[PDB]
Amino acid sequence: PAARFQVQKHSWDGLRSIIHGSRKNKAPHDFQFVQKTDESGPHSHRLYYLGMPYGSRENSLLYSEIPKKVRKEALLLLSWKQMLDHFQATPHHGVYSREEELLRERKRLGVFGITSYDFHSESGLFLFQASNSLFHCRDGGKNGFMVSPMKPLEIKTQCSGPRMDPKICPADPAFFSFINNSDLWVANIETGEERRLTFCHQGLSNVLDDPKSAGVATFVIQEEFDRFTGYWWCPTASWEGSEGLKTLRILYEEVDESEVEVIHVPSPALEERKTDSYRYPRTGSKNPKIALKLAEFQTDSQGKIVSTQEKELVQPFSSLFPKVEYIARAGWTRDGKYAWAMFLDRPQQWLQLVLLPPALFIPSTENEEQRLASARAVPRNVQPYVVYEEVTNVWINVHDIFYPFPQSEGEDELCFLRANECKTGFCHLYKVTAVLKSQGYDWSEPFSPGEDEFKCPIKEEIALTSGEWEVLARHGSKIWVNEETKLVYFQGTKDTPLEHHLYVVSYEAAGEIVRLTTPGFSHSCSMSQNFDMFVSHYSSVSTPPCVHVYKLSGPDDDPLHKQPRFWASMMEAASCPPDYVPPEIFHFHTRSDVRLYGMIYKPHALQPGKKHPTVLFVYGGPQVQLVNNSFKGIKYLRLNTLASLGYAVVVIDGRGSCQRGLRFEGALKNQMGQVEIEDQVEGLQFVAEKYGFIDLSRVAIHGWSYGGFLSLMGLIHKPQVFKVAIAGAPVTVWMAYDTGYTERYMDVPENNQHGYEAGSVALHVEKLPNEPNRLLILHGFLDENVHFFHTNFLVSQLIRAGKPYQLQIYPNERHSIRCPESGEHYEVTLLHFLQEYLHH
Amino acid sequence: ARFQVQKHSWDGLRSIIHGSRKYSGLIVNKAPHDFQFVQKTDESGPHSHRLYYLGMPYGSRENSLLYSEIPKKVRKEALLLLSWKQMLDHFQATPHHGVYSREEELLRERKRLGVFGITSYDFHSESGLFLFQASNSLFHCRDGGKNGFMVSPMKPLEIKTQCSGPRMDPKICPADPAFFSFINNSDLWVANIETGEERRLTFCHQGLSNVLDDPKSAGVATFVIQEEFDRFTGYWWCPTASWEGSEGLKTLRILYEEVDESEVEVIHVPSPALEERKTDSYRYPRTGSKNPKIALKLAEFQTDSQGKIVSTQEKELVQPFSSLFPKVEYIARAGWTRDGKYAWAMFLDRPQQWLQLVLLPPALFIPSTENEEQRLASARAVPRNVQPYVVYEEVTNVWINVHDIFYPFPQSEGEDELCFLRANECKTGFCHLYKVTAVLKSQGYDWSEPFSPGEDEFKCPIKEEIALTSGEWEVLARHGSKIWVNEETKLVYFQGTKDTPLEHHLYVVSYEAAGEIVRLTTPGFSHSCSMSQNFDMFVSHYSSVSTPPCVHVYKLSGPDDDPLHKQPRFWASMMEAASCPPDYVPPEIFHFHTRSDVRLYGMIYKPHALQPGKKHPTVLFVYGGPQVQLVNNSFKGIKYLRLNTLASLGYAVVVIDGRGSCQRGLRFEGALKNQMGQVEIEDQVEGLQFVAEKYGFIDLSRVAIHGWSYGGFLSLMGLIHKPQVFKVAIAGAPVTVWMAYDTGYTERYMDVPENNQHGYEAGSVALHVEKLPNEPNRLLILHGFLDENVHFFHTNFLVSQLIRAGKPYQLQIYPNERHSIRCPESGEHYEVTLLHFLQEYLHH
Ligand SMILES: [Cl-]
Ligand SMILES: [Cl-]
Ligand SMILES: [Cl-]
Ligand SMILES: [Cl-]
Ligand SMILES: [Cl-]
Ligand SMILES: [Cl-]
Ligand SMILES: [Cl-]
Ligand code: NA
Ligand code: NA
Repeated sequence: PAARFQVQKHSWDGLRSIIHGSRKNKAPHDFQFVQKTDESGPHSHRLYYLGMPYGSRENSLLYSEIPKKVRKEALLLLSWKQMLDHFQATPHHGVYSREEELLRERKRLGVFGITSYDFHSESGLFLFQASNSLFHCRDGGKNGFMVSPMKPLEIKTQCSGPRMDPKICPADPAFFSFINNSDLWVANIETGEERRLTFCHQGLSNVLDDPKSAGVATFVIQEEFDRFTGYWWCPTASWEGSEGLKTLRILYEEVDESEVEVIHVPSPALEERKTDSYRYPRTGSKNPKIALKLAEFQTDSQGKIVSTQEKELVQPFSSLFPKVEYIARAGWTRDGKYAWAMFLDRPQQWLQLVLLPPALFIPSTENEEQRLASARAVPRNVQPYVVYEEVTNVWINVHDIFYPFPQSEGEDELCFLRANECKTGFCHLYKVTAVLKSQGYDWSEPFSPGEDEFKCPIKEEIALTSGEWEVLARHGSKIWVNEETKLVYFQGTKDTPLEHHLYVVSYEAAGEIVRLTTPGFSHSCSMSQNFDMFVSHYSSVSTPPCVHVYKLSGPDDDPLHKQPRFWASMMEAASCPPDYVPPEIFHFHTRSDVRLYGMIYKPHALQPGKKHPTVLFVYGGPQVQLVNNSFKGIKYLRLNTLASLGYAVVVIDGRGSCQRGLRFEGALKNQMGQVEIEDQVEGLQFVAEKYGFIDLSRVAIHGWSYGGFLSLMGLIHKPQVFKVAIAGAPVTVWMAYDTGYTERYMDVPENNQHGYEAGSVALHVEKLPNEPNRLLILHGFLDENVHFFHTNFLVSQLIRAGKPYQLQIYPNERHSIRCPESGEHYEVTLLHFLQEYLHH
Repeated sequence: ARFQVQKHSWDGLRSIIHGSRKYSGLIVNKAPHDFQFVQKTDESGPHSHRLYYLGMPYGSRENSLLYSEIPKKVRKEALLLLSWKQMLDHFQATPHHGVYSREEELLRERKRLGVFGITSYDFHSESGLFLFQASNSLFHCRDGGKNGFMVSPMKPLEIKTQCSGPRMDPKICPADPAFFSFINNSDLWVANIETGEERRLTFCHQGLSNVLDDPKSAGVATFVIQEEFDRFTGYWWCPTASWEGSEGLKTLRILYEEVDESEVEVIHVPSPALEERKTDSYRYPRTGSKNPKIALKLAEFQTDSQGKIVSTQEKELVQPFSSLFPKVEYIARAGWTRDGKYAWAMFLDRPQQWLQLVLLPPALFIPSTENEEQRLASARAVPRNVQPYVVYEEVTNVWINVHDIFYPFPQSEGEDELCFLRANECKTGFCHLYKVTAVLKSQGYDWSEPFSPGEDEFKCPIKEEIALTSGEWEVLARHGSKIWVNEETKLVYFQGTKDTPLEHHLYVVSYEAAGEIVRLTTPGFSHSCSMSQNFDMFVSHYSSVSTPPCVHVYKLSGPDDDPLHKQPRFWASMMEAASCPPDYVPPEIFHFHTRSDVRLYGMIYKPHALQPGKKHPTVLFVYGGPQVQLVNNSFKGIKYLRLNTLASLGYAVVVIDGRGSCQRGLRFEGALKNQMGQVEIEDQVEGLQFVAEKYGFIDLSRVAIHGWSYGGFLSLMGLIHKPQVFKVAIAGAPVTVWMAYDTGYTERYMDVPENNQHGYEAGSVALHVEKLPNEPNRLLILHGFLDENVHFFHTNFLVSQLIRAGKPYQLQIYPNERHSIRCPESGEHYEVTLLHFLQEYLHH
């Protein structure tokens, strides 16, 4: 038969040398296209973005000039121009305030420097956080275009502590907003006047007695709903009152975390031996009490803030919308006529999109007579409108795509584009027309509306897309709508679940879908609001990422068939290193006839007739797809390093993984751990049969977070398949994880005792090996996501069951290893564990 | 020539450890303790005494209040086993599931209490009142005195309260047992046990929502005082009543320490309810940082003839504590003279090289007030001849060990001197008893004038100082050791190491005509003794390396004209020794002289069934820090059974008491001053090499070093400084950075960081990780996650440094353990882990 390949044994310092030698940049992102309006000049656009070029040590604000003409037989590489002159945005040592540090963790930001900016195109104002403060600069508009970097200007404050989530006022760019000490503020950038708008935070010495915030996304909203803001500027000014003062409006979420459980997580300054306190809603326990409110302020001709007002719903949020647990998203119609919100129930099986006219909000007051007078003055024809409802027996994934069209005068309907997955089980674009008919309400007379009370008739609902593929509507994916040509641009998996592509379809006469991106790569695209050009950041399994600029070209009478003409490069693909070998993608059909995709890192310098020790690298949880046609060598270089030593590395996207529709991910509903391990084992056995170089007697299972959970599930349920498990930051008891994630997939513990018990690996330690050196646990001590508690509880159970274990801690790490020295130590530790204990 | 230990499966090692403990032949904490002898008052009856104590009898799961009857006569050639009687009828003292309040749990950690149930009681002999904590509350019962002696167990009576939260540190008022005191929410309270009336005396704690804005306490010993000075109370009853009110009222007095922890650094340690994922906050003074601000104050209250608490007063020193005593960092001890004429305190400076014993008359304390006019009136009224008296001062270039022995003789009226007994170590370098006479004369102070004390302010002339004991041995004066003084016979009973540093013995000497010292305990055992307050009998709790502990009652017998030569006569047993278990082989004690000619003691556990010409893998078991002696002639099998288990598998186990260890005088422990880590490893290696040469069965190529706390520190120091000597180290709860340990301990032995940068740097193993092995499987770190003494931070920081230096390590954590492993499942897992690590990695 086949010989068994033996990986070379190295000393510990030899393994350090291999890892250090193996490790012998952020592409342009967050694009703004600005048209240049001068016929004589050679540039059509300035393109603004964030990037870290090769010579730089941080992410900063950059621009490139897009030429009117390019040579056909020559590749233009655009110069990256610095907006900021010798400006360090990173604070000392890359040590952020706790507020900025935790936001960077929630957003998975690793790069130092400016990681976001707000831009007002008409004025050319840029507003961003830098150096523990707020800075601005101006380019374009009336001031003209810079040709060398400028010093940004610090915005002075009398506020104590961080100014978070800064945004420019759309209607009047003299104003911006920020959060300070859990309240919403505004300031005039020109005069330096600041004004507090909300008064939720009392500033009590005992923070636990001070549980309200305004304008803030709480922990579960940031970690599990991908929402990082709790306030939304009205895009328009209004002129109520006889004095002729200008009113500016902000919709905001007020939260009360009083009933939310408090946990303590060690702080990164280890020598201080202290914790930070978190309102951490564990599954089955209380989420924050929430409401939408309206903050208003008035300004005079000189830009002086004359007055401020908190307004609340004329009847309480909890009375109007009694089954709402979460606000997923909110915003405004472009005319400011309606605020809107996306509401979820606690089971996350029911979503409503609701219009809220500003007239439904009345001034907050302690005076009962004034409050009742305000309520009585709300016009009878003012109400919430539920313009869309999504219901499922699986779960609602929050999709970010909701595009309301402008209404005509006297028109009692709203037309909108909506991404909807629950209708067919695949996320698709629909054009929806809702009828807005006033029932007539006496808002001074309290009532208990049911769920259907404010429901709008649907006049029309047109599928713009259909089939067994997805429109991408999550984690930064969006649509772009050209109302002149009646085209919607979107990203999707129509060509293959392995590649993201840009497409265009008519929303007027839904028919042909045109693909605008190059097949054989996975694309991340940014479209000009003038629909004249777009950027694609793309890669393949074999080819490092590039960033290319395309001009949409051809007859204006045929907009659907505009050519994406390659125009210029912002970044050419790095050379594939000679010691990097891309993984190979495969697919197979399970015994139940489900198609699964996988990847295999073949042992380097592979010889026929030899079976190699194998690492099954697993994530396996919802909302992630590990296997796709994109470059893996930046994020997963360590898997190439394993293959270079003679390990085979296998990755399987089993049922529960994403980009395959709701029914595919729905397989794990209420039974997390169970179908995932069956698919991992079927995949491993398929790879062994097809490729013939897998030694099934020497398989390690390794993953982080959900992957750490499945590594332990593998050793517990399939101890004859998996010789060793290496479990990083594992979930070991689902009852210790949060509401937003755990309840979506598993229900509350009281409703799914069997599934919680079967899925909690710390309750099955009696099934873990009674042999030493089969189990290595790794965990960041500062982890605020999968708490170090999960590992501590697992260890407590291992001691009680009389089981051996190996443990490594990363004292200075949260949920991921960010420090290069700790990353190398982790990789050396893994190589050592495999060389000693995966071998017989 | 090289012995190989038999390799076992993990489950094989579990079976060996489980069998070793289940079938140990020994039982933990079976010894009765906290003895009170009461004479019986019936001439016809068969008993001379009732003996009260705490114990856990064979058919019980907890410590309760017990008694035994001491008979008037015993048969000479017959062994009386005293019947243990329950005082309390079917009473569970342990709270539900053995889960104590955070306050009681941490006090049990500071006191090293493992047993469940009643762990202490206060007793008032004249009334026969017992006062104790049980079941998250306060209970009492009465026996003897006016009530009579019970013949069967009684129900204890709960003391009702309207207080919120625990009533801690309860004490009976000595002058009037109708009254008792307790601490509630960091303030001093008193109550009438007969009427149920309660009264708050101190108003330090505001009860603010933010506890960090509420930093004052009264009557409480803070963290460093409990952990490093062995003091668990911050208040002291005046033993006498006074009648100075013009209304027929009786005044009772309590001296108390007020603390302000405002400037003390706050740290967070995880709570034992792991599932709550929370921490408790500690005012933890790290070395070099602020200790609490302290003052002695006086609480007074008046009672009427009905026992009603009529009025209370907080009084403070007429000049601030900080003005009168500007070099005082710590109050080590306090109390009163037996007549109540003076409060006294033992004061330490921050370097802990200067101790003062100071008398404070109650007239030096005036009413606390915000009214400046009333304060000045009070200060002007303090008599000119009222002052502090420094009656004794101890100064050293090493450090002051706090000795608990201070016995003031009551003064005569108009006598301007104080005679007292005092244990003093700094005078000769050995702890000895002195009879001292100080002269108490005032030249006068205007206490209304601002005060700046000179050198020798308040210092008393010493008229006489008689050494009652002397030599190169110690009177035991710490950690429970005390003297007993018979003022009728002029004899002082004490414990010491006069016969050998390997055994504690009971002795007696005259304080009148200091001369012959008589030994009352049997040589060849180490004794822990309790003397009757009538000096007619004593209890000895004793053992040897070969014989498990017993508890015996002795009668002191012979002519009343020759009290110094009263003979100890065996009377009865409270607990016979278990047999030495047959698979337990006692260690052998040896001594050797270092190359510097210092005598060191050690012990060896020989490999079981030793064959000649065989060299065995060896475990050096190490503590090596101050205040501990591992090597003495007492039974080690209850605490150190695991060392017998290692020897039964064929490991040699070596223990060395190196320089820095205790019971050898101040110079011997003083060798590690400002250089912790340095001399300790040299002595461990000299001992290991001595044992290898003398016994011939030590394989010096296969030596593991293992210890806990200071021993974990030295295990790492061994692997860093002597990597050719120590093949592997197992470091439990190690101190890895001295800058993270506390003021009381670290500054005593090492000074502050800013004064000893070189010593702190050299002694902090986490700053020398580049010297730890670049080979895997030579270092195992173990730590309790909940450790509030040696914080888990020490291990976390060591790991952080190991990662930065690219070093391998193995780690085990005990998520549910503080500084010691208390859970049997965790103890077994620890022992299995150690056996597996030695079998795989100490072998080639
Ligand atoms: Cl966060
Ligand atoms: Cl095979
Ligand atoms: Cl199996
Ligand atoms: Cl098993
Ligand atoms: Cl004797
Ligand atoms: Cl080395
Ligand atoms: Cl134990
Ligand atoms: Na999906
Ligand atoms: Na000593």
